[PDB]
Amino acid sequence: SKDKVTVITSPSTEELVSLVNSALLEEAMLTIFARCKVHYDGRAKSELGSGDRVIIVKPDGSFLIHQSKKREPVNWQPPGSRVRLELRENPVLVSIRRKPRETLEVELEEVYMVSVFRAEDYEELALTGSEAEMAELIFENPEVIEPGFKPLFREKAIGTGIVAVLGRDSDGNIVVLELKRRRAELHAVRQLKSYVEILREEYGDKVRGILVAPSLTSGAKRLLEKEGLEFRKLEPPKR
Amino acid sequence: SKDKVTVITSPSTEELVSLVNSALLEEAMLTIFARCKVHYDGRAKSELGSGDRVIIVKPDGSFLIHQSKKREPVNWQPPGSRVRLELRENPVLVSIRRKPRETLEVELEEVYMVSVFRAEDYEELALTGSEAEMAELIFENPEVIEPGFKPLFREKAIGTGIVAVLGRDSDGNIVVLELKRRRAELHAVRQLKSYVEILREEYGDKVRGILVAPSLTSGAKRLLEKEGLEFRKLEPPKR
DNA sequence: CGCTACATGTCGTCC
DNA sequence: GGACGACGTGTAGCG
Ligand SMILES: [Mg+2]
Ligand SMILES: [Mg+2]
Repeated sequence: SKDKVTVITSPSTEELVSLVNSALLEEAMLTIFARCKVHYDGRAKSELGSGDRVIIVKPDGSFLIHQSKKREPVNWQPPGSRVRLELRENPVLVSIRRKPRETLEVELEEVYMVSVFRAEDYEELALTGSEAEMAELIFENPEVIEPGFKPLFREKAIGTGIVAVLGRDSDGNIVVLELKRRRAELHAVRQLKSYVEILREEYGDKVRGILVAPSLTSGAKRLLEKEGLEFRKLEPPKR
Repeated sequence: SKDKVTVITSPSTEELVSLVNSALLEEAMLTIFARCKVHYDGRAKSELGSGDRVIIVKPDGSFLIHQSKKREPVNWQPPGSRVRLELRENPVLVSIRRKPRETLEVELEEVYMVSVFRAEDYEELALTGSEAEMAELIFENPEVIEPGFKPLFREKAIGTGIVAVLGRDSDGNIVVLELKRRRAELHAVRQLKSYVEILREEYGDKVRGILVAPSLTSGAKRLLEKEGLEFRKLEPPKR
């Protein structure tokens, strides 16, 4: 219980209980390979029949159950959940959330492996190429939109909704920008169109809105044009 | 190598290589506990400094790096990535993706554990309480909306966008339904408003929009009412 | 394929 | 905690 890893293949019940309870107490990552059934009831409800999966319980209460395919866990519980090991006909991992109230139950039919990983990580992800950096680029360099553009507000609450960037053009009109870091879609335009209408109701048909994205879908283009909105091609920047 | 699980702690390089290789060849699950750095370049770009993480490679190319917090992996590749282990100053897990071009590099500074899990699973998640089931309820029992409501289409592409349920009321108006399995937000009302307008272009004032959800956010109700759109409380059914 | 919209979305960020 | 919208979103499902 100093070693980063403690692992037992084909553990007995006592061994399982010992390692599971150590993981929670030491606040380390618990990892288990097991044949299991999963029961979930919560926001939604689901059953998963008997099969082999990887189970992870993070010290912050995150609970993940992974099949041999996809990116997503087949079942999970978010940070803050409370997990208890519980003995029955078979051992059962039980994770509870109260807000909203959700129960995840993992019945462990055969545990092939259980492990405790006392992980030491002080580092945080450093990410670039986001929408937030698109905004920064525009405020530092407003001409990537158009000559004379004057960015004024970032994330301005208008009446209903929140606008990515609000500014004025060389004609003095109010300008709404809707930024997308990737190819913009129908819902991008609906967002932009929604902000613009609300603002037009105040400042007149004067108000411009501009979709700022590396590209558009066919449908985005269509709706953008039918509503008299504009498109400025812009790539999300990378430090 | 007929055991369901193979585990090596503090492996040698050749031990590391052997198990990774075997994992990929056997369509097994690879799990690694390691101190590592992560370099990602793709749709966006990111850097993660030295820290302990759980690393998972699924047979379908899904690649997950997990820290001891949250529910999301800090770095990943989705199914379809091709992974390989390169011997550099340290071993490096690579994982290239095509369309779009993405590379994920995991530098293994110290591998505390490597494991091969030959997982056997034929079962698919059975979930209830979804939006699809709201839809099915509404076709089985249209009076949950209102009497004389006749549903016609589900997931119907109109010109721009795809409508959840489309039908008529007993007064001969066209009805758009927008469904949400959870509390409805501004996004939903924007969808609904958008569909109603497009439909009004063909059929004129004879279109009704209805938001169907268990409840609304403040802004949603604000926008709903402003636009003369309706609301019917409905909870997603659980079998 | 490209487009669209759901999701037990999750997560940040303001209030 | 509710509201609001981003995310390297993932993922289905249909043209
Ligand atoms: Mg926005
Ligand atoms: Mg919809």
